[PDB]
Amino acid sequence: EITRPPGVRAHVGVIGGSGLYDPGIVENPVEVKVSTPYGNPSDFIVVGDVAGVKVAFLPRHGRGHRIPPHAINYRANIWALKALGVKWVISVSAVGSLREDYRPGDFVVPDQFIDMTKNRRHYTFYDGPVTVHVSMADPFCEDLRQRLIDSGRRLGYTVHERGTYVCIEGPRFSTRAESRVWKDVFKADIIGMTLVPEINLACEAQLCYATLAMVTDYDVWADRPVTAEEVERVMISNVERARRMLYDVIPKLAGEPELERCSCCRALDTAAI
Amino acid sequence: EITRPPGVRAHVGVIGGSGLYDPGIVENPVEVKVSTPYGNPSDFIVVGDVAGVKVAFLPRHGRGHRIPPHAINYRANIWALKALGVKWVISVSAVGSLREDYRPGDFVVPDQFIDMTKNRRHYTFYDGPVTVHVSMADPFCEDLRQRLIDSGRRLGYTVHERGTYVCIEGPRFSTRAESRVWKDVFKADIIGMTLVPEINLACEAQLCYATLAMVTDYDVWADRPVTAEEVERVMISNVERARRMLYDVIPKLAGEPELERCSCCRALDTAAI
Amino acid sequence: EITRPPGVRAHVGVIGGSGLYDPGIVENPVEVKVSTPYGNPSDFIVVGDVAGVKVAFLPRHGRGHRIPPHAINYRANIWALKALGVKWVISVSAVGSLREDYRPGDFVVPDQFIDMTKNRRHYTFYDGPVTVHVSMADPFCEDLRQRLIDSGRRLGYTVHERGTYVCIEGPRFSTRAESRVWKDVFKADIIGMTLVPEINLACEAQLCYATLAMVTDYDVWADRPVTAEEVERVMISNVERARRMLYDVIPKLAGEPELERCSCCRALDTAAI
Ligand SMILES: Nc1ncnc2[nH]cnc12
Ligand SMILES: Nc1ncnc2[nH]cnc12
Ligand SMILES: Nc1ncnc2[nH]cnc12
Repeated sequence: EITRPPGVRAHVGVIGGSGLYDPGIVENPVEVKVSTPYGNPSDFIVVGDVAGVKVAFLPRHGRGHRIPPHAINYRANIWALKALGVKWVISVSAVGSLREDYRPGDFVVPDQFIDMTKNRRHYTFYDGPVTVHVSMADPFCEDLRQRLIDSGRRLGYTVHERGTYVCIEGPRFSTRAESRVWKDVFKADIIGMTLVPEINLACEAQLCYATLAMVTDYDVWADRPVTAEEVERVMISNVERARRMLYDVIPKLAGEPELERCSCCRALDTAAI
Repeated sequence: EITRPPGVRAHVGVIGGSGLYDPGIVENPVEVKVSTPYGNPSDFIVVGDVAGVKVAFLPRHGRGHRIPPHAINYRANIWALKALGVKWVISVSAVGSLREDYRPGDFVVPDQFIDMTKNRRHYTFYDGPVTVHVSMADPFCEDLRQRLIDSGRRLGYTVHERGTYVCIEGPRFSTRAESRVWKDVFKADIIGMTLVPEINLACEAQLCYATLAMVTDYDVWADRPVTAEEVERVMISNVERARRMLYDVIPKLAGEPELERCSCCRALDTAAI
Repeated sequence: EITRPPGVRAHVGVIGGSGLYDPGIVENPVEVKVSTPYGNPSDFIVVGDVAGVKVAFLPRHGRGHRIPPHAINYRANIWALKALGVKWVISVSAVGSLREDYRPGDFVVPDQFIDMTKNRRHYTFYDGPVTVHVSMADPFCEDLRQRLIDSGRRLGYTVHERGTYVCIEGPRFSTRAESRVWKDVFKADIIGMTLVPEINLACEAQLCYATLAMVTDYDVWADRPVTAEEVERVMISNVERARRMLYDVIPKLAGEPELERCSCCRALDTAAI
């Protein structure tokens, strides 16, 4: 509603690490405060120009990785992006792999998820009196998934074109017994902590949201189990490739998502009672 | 404790949609406010006579479907019914089907459930200093299940006599990956959002509770995934059949549940420490 | 930080029932209040000497079993033990069995767990600005597990040397449909309510924690389902054997845990961002 500075708008939102913003590319960056009914987003939003497209960058963990997955104000974050006018949301996330062929350093563009979170407090924007039940059979925006996959291929990177993400509560990593359940029983492909309720909220806000996941580790299945320092190290080693993909895709998002390939773009038409 | 008007009592409680109350049948309806230690129930309770049996009707979502499943004051709702003296609780619920033979428009009287909720805040009435752990191996009241099945058969409706209900958090519907887990891995039959913690609380209150579920949709498994508007439409089309069953069963509930076919009727004898 | 009386320290913590403290063994017991940033622990901590080793005893449910599993202040409890200087934590817990060969009266020293809790509110000590993700692939302290198994064998008791614990929310016990999932789908061995988030927090605090579980019942799988009164009765019948094991093991804990057999002893080195 109120922004400071006033009158700022953007077309594409990027949620992820602070390292994705590059001041050498983004023209006329401005730090923006956006009012939300839920209080503070994770940090200031940075708005600037990439090849003529206005982009809003939000670090989900805050600058300096100050906010763990369970403590993020997911409602404020998605509200703020929607208030700025964005239509496309690219989420960039680190994930663990549950399969030998999805290797550290590969990208995955997932198509499904399983929510095993417990403690996120709000899974919706709609607490009444209008009851809203969005259909999430196909929860990601296909228009954007396909654009991410094409970019990655054109740049020569490995991009797995499907994947089921199991979202766990954390902040601790899985036990071996849990990981066996995710991999052998649920048949999930990748594991992370931040997708839910971010994706739920993006869908309710009628955004075209997709995830670009970067595999950082093999969970408990290698010689050494995952540690936080390994995730950060691998991520920082490869953020350059994620940046190159982002600066390739964003100019192609000057237009609107195609309704027939955006499951959430008109979610509220059929969802509200 | 305090009611307004004072001195109101009832024998049978019905929890479900507002459309189930029929002013053409119910004699001498009175809207009742019932004090609870947990604040407001979903709405006023309507108490009236059906063929000489006193019935209390509570719309779980409130009149006008104002309260989504995660925001319902389950403790207040079950406390209020217990305070009015009810022994039998018929819950009427819309569910999705995970099996081709449980079709839209069929009734199901489930016998088991799996709780996959996350965000309901209170799963019990007993937070100490008396610790209570009720046994819920057979969580529904068999005496009432059998009466519902008999009514449905006598009226010529399809009533499936068993079923495992998976209760999910919502308000969003399942992904395809989640639905595959419910159906293929957990082997659940029907899916809904409101059973838990309603059933837990009913058991702790020593009520004979059973669910009459109406199948409204096939979840993600048809040509088109479930939407909220489809659920409401199918429900409203068939509420007439649910009403006919209710007005058939209620006169037969003039007596008491049989202890040997009411697993929760003496739950607290063995549950309290 | 502040203790009353001041200057109290201990080396070994025991978490479990009040019946484990034996005033005939423990020399110079003192009831201690320990300040925590999270408010009150379950009860006073009792500190005393067992064969020259200083031991702190905390009843997790409080004296008189006043606090059910979902209402325990897990953060306060583990903070208080850490503030007293303890290095070893022996948790004693009642569990249900999901397998015929783990019989009522047997001990189990589990090696894995699966968290199916929902409502414990805090799963970590670290809410930012330092984000901490501890690795819990092998979540129990092996040094202590092996010492418990050896004690039990030397005293002639049955001690199962492995086991996956599924931790459920409660306070109600499982349905038959849920229990089938735990046993047949997840392949868990034992079931209980109190392990999580106690173990998470112990790991973050760099404690060597292990569970000595006592099987009290077969969940829903016997002729009669588990009840609370059966759990208490079986527990109290066998607490004498648990006491004998504790007074055998504690003198052997005069030293420090071996780092190579203590997965959490240096958890924070690699976990903090
Ligand atoms: N193995 C893993 N589990 C959960 N979240 C992760 N993020 C990165 N790697 C992960
Ligand atoms: N498919 C479905 N999933 C969950 N709750 C429902 N209620 C009605 N249909 C449902
Ligand atoms: N069957 C059971 N389920 C859960 N917690 C328990 N504690 C003891 N027996 C149990």
